[PDB]
Amino acid sequence: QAAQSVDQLIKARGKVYFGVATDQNRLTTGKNAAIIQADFGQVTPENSMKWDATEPSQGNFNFAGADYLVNWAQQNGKLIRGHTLVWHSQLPSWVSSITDKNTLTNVMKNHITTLMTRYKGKIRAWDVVNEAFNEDGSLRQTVFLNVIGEDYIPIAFQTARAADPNAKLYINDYNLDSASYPKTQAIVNRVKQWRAAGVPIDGIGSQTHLSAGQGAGVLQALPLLASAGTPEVAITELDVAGASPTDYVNVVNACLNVQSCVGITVWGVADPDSWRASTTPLLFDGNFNPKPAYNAIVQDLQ
Repeated sequence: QAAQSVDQLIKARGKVYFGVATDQNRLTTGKNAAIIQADFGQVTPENSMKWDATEPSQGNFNFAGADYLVNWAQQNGKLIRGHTLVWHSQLPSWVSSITDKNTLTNVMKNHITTLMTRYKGKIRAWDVVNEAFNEDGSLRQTVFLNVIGEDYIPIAFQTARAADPNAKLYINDYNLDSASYPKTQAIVNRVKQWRAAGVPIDGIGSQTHLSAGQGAGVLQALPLLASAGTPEVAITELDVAGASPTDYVNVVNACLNVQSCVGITVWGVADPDSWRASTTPLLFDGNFNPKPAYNAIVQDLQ
């Protein structure tokens, strides 16, 4: 652990949290738990709340891993973001085999409702729909879009709101990191239109999986995302190839500059455990020591 907590410091600047992705396998090994306890204020399950983990056969739910994380978070005073309800990846074969609209609608609704009700009142925010857009701004042709149609997004959000009205409901995506990129503009336009139609979208989550030097563009992209008029935006899965302080400080400053940006989640603790480990993109190294980018964030926030 670092002696200076980025979560305490971002709270002192008026934000809600600075958090990290984790799960039982991380919490029981190394120094991950100690670092999260000391330095972070929020956790996102890396895998334990995805559809493959939680409903591997229809109506036969498995909550062991998810329960572990929620109970640990509650004992340790950390906020939770639930991740993720509707996504085309990590999706069991029994779901993608369904071709009937009524059947898939009911399965989707039941999956949403069951997960959200189990943890009712304990989850600050849910990524309800993940990675719904193509790069050109059209909607990604997934089993949900093909079988249910465009209405799957409204249905998912309305169902989620009913299941737990305490939670903030997010749409989450990647490559929303440049203001001039078509995906960025498209999600703004579609969210504006959905909310005008009464769909309960409380937040846009921007994953922010960056390459070196891309932090600068977030300074203009995040205000653009905020212009959709959602109550919140958040940086949800931050990592940066090369972990340059310059890129990390720019992303933090982008959130500081945007009033509706509630917080930042970094996508893991230590470099070797990153889903992109070959690019050493996190804030702690393989010996669990804070990297220059961690200290630069601390200095920026103080």
